[PDB]
Amino acid sequence: SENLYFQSAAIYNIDTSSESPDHYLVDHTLDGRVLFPATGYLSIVWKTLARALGLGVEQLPVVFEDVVLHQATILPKTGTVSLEVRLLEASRAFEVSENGNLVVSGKVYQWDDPDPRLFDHPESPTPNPTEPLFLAQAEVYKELRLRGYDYGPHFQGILEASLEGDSGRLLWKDNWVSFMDTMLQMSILGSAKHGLYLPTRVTAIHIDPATHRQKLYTLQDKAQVADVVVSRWLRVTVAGGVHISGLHTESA
Amino acid sequence: SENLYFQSAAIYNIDTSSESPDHYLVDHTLDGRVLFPATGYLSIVWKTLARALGLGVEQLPVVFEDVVLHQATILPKTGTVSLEVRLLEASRAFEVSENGNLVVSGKVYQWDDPDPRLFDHLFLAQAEVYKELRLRGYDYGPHFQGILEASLEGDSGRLLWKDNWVSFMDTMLQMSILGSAKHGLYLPTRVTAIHIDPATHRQKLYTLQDKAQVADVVVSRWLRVTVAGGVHISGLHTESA
Repeated sequence: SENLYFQSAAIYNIDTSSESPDHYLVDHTLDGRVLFPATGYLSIVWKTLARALGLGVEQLPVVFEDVVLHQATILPKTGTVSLEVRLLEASRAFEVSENGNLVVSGKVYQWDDPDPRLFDHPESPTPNPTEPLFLAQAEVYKELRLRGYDYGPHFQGILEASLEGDSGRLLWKDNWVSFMDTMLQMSILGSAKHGLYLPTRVTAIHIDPATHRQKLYTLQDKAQVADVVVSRWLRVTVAGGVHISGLHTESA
Repeated sequence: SENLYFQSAAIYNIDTSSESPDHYLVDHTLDGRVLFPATGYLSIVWKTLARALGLGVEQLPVVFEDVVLHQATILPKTGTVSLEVRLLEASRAFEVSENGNLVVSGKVYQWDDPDPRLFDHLFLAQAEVYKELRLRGYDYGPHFQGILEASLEGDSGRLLWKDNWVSFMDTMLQMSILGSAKHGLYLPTRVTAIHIDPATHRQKLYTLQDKAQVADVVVSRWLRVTVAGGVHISGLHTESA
């Protein structure tokens, strides 16, 4: 036999029913299907590394590298989806599978020397050359809906965004999956491509929970928010303590 | 989400083509089908524990307890199968799955200070043994024809050792089947305990004039125990199918 060994593994049984803590996932609909979000895979891999290290995720700065999404995961209206995460033996590589089929691959590891400066927002050489006209929340999600990205309330975290989709303000509700998804939504917002494009690859993602808590601010209505910047030129989306580099999307 | 954690896992990608070291598995056919043997699950679970302990199986005396076989694994025409073993976190429990479906559960653990005393104990020739088994629906090809001789009542005999734990232990299950009063086609669904001690096994093996290595096997209905070499099987339960 060809034998493959894993230093640790975990299984996450996902239930989208009304009373489930994962009910929020029903608000992530793309081309009329409820898709488990790419950032949900990041969350369960992060939780698996945290378990292997004996840490809480909120105390675990983490790096993902060379993430590849091999297929989409449909969440049915009724039943449960079981996603398995495996950490490869003597390696930083990980796999996510469903019913044995590979869904995600990549490398994941504890970030030993978190650099708060990584989360500084990138700056152009000169200010904005055309006058920026901010779009409100409902306008943002209209535009997204028209192109096939149907986000219900739990995934509507973009409160405002620039006309070019290069800056905005994201809600924080102590949910890493939806926060990080709204960073990907911002990356999509300013794209000129037509139709539904879904993430297939991400070169690197850095998360530092301490820097995140510092970068959050509170609005007069007590909502917590973080500012987001997208540089398509630099292949970078940054918000709070999350830095996403080299997002690639493909027609779906 | 409900989260389940595992201290270790391993995936065994099995190919039964003639080029593969696992070709021998094509000789374990039941009711016309190539069935992955229950003792093959024991083998891959043992190998997974050995990996976690930094040991080879030959240095790992091992106990299985409360084994439950939830379904049979019939190999496809492709002749391939992928079996995953998970060791549960902070526990002796294990799972074997195929395509996410649970195939085997139970407990497995390193046997500290094995006690060799556990293994202390007209005929039917090999061809007659396998004629009888075939009449009941058990089709064993040459790699699984390890019963050399058996008692007329099927409660004692000699088993060949071909440096194959899977086929050796399968022939112990075969002896259990041979002497049963029920002659239908039954597959294992539960085993209360299996002890394996490679050291006692090497001591129990003996060589015949032709240089073949063998071990004596005993089946005790009173005790529901089958013992051979350094393997002790207790509480084998089989059901029809």
